[PDB]
Amino acid sequence: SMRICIFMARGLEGCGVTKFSLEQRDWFIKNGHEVTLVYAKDKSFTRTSSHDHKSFSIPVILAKEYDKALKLVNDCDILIINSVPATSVQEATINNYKKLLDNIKPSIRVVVYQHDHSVLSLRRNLGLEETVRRADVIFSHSDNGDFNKVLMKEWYPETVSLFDDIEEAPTVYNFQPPMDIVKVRSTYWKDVSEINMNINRWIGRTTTWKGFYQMFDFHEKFLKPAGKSTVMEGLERSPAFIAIKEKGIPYEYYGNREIDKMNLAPNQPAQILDCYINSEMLERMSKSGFGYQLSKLNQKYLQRSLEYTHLELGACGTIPVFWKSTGENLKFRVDNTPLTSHDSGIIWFDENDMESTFERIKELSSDRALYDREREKAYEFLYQHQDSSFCFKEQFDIITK
Ligand SMILES: O=c1ccn([C@@H]2O[C@H](COP(=O)(O)OP(=O)(O)O)[C@@H](O)[C@H]2O)c(=O)[nH]1
Ligand SMILES: [Cl-]
Repeated sequence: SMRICIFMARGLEGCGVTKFSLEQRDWFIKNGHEVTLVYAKDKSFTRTSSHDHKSFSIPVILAKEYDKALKLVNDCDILIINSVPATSVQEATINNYKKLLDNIKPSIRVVVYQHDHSVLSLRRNLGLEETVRRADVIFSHSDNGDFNKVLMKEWYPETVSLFDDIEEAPTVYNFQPPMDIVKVRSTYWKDVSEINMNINRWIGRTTTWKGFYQMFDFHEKFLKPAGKSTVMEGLERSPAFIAIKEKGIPYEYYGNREIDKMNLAPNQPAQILDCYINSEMLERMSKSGFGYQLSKLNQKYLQRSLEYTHLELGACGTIPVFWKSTGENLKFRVDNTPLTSHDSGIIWFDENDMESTFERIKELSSDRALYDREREKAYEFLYQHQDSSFCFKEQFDIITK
């Protein structure tokens, strides 16, 4: 048994990094290790309450509580850094973060996980290079991602000066963001009779690669005309969101305090929720006929990692509807074959044949027995692919190598 310190130096954002950090903590504790979850409070975020953590998470102001921060990070055997300060923090924040890295006990094994994809996101970081150089173990979502192919080669140039050193780049291991899929099912799974087959619920946030435009399109072309309802949760307001109205796309927007105002009846525009509490969404999703996760990252960013919203759909008992090309570009953890090559119960949304996609949805909607068989397959498939029991063990073995 060891002491683990999970550190989110960017702060607790409430999305995938936070989710990963919490699932990571759960796995370590479940496996007999001691864990402290620490996050920089210097920068605040909108979804800090999306996940349950307040009863154990340890906030620290890097710019003003360096001593506190240092004592925390040096009180472990393994330090896991899941995020670094954002480009908008004050000098004291980033300066003290860099000082932390330099003063971490040399004997402590520092593990760095790069949870983001595009360079756009990656460059919005401060001190990532210094973090990578101190790391004893580095993880990324793809061998061909921007982190591996752009930043790493930039920090470790394949062409040195003259009086410097060649310094080979450190090894970067692939990883999948795990979730205790069994735990979610044991808490939210509903009997098929409790599910409203006419509800189509998309979950994510306002970033175009999450595929929200495709959901609006699918609602307009097939779901709305068929008398079905569409709900989209997690779309925060921002310049990207403003583009929706500018394009003339109809929708009704709500906050949690007005969720009871959502019109879930036929012939309505997409109903949008600005932000969601994870547990509340899982409850709503478990009673929804079909869940949608239409992320469409470029192939370079895809290896084996599905996202948490992908896993949540299968885990809570709805029928998962995923972006076809993503399934084609991802490989099954078990045998390394495309996710689409399996009879998984997952409906692979095809933008080039949405008619076929909706036909399958109507088929499952009309036969509760079939519906049940299909989601049991999806649950098992996703469990085999990315449950914490498998993935965190794989990562633990790599970390302790
Ligand atoms: O308003 C929101 C938006 C997202 N999430 C959760 O935050 C995580 C997001 O991780 P994912 O890997 O799906 O994508 P990311 O946000 O990290 O790119 C998932 O557990 C979502 O259910 C949430 O609880 N509330
Ligand atoms: Cl996050």
